[PDB]
Amino acid sequence: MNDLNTFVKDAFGRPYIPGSSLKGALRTAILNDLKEDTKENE
RNA sequence: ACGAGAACAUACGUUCUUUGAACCAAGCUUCAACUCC
Repeated sequence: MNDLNTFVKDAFGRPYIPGSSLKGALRTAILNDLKEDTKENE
């Protein structure tokens, strides 16, 4: 009923999506093939 | 009752003049605020 979480805001308080989240999502998308895509990716 | 007796190797004189510890060099790289009740 409570304990609400919060969308990411800047210091101006407008919501936005950080580019790192989309990059991590796309990293999970690209790593479908080559699951052992290693620590030292290029 | 000495090749002897006296007799300062002494006086003046800047280790000084000229000179960039400089030059080139991204605190950066890969990184989901997420997971399970």
